[PDB]
Amino acid sequence: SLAEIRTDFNILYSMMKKHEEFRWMRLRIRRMADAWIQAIKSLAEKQNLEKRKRKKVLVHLGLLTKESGFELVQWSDLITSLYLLGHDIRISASLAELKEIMIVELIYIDIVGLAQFKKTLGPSWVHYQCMLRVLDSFGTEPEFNHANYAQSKGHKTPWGKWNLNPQQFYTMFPHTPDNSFLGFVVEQHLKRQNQSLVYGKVDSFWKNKKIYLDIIHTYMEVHATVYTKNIPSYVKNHGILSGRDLQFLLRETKLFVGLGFPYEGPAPLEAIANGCAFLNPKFNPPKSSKNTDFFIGKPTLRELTSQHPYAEVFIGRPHVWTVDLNNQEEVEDAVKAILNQKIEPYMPYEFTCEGMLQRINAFIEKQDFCHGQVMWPPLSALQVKLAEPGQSCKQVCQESQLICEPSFFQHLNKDKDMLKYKVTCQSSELAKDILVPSFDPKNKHCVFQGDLLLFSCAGAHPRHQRVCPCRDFIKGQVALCKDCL
Ligand SMILES: CC(=O)N[C@H]1[C@H](O[C@@H]2[C@@H](OC[C@H]3O[C@@H](O)[C@@H](O)[C@@H](O)[C@@H]3O)O[C@H](CS)[C@@H](O)[C@@H]2O)O[C@H](CO)[C@@H](O)[C@@H]1O
Repeated sequence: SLAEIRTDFNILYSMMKKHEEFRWMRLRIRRMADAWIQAIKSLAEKQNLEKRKRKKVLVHLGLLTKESGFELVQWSDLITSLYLLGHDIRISASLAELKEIMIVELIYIDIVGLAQFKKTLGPSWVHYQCMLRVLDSFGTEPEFNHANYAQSKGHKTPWGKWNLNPQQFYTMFPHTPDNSFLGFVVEQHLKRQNQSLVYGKVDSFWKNKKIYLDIIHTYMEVHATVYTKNIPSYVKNHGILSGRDLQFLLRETKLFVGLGFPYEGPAPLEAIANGCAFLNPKFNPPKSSKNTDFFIGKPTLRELTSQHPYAEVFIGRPHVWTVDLNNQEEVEDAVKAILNQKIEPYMPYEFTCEGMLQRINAFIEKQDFCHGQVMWPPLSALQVKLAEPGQSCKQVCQESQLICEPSFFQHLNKDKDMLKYKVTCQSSELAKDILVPSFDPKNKHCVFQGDLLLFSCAGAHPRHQRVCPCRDFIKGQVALCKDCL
């Protein structure tokens, strides 16, 4: 009944072949087989992976059911990680298989599949909800997760209102510390020219970018991989390329040119992994559900400061140049600096096979939401910081090379507890608000949280200071504190 790491993928191929939609993921795993097997072996050498309980795991892809009416790289890398860790995976892609499978101990599912889960099981779905790990690309902030609080704000979300522990939501990039960062692996299939490659397979992505692209064209060739109105005539199109052929072109390319869309994708990381610089359009104002139709109705008010905020903040220069495209002299300076500077290929640790294996194994072994409030990460990692007015708990932790840990909020929510962190409450009141525990420096006063489901890393107090729980993290592995293994 103990998990045994796997080093042969034959059983995984037979599992994935039962679903036609995984055809190209089976091809991707076969390419990445050696990288996966070397990573699981390396993880078993660096950490004690013995005596782990074998878990029966449901993986329900709601987006693949025909009832949804409706991405897959994350699912495959999650399934592969579970498989290599030795767990018992039951893949579901319809209401029928979901009914049959529903002895289960972990449920990976998307929000669309979650509504199918609630309907298939009826009221006893809440009996299982602490086992849910909800793949939610753009993240869910507590303001939208708390159904009654969402109504009080007027939030119209088809995606929120689920009243889960917000750490049960698993995001595509570490942009929402209220959630868990699941991510994926950037596949690496493997002389550089004065040429750029535009990020964008759709011609409509190129509208209005002529002035922008003309600046780059002054210094480099402009290449593309497009399916042609908005494409300048000087663009050297390559057509659609296999992933392997795309990476050879990336090794030939100095600059990967972002157009502003799509947001938060894997392609910039794959460019950087092959020695490309990424020109990352900066957004003023930042784009969110409040001002961008692409984000309308998302269960979050997160603001994207650029096309790829992860690349902007967690990678940065010299690999990522975040520039407002209207600042033509700044764009000229960036393209020119990238022209002579030699950058070496860079891949963040958390987006490698071993990084994800370590991350997902820690989540499986340490994340427990079935006994009320949480005890992992350990309290030892708690580093308290006070955010300034207009600053969120996410920001005050990030600026100090830490990250907000929502499970620590419970330890900063009363008078006596605040003494340990050098904040003296002459007087205290309680509020049900995502912005508390708030501190009042100009006047003694503390406001504590009256609804524990409203603990929120996101959100900035407009007048007061926020008491913010931060934690360290293993370098290149934002999801794990140093003592979290
Ligand atoms: C795969 C993925 O990223 N899913 C996230 C989802 O992303 C949106 C989703 O929209 C699908 C479908 O949704 C219906 O409600 C209608 O609005 C349809 O018009 C729409 O096509 O998937 C597409 C990619 S196919 C993506 O572009 C959408 O943004 O968003 C939710 C909420 O943030 C997230 O939880 C899912 O993980």
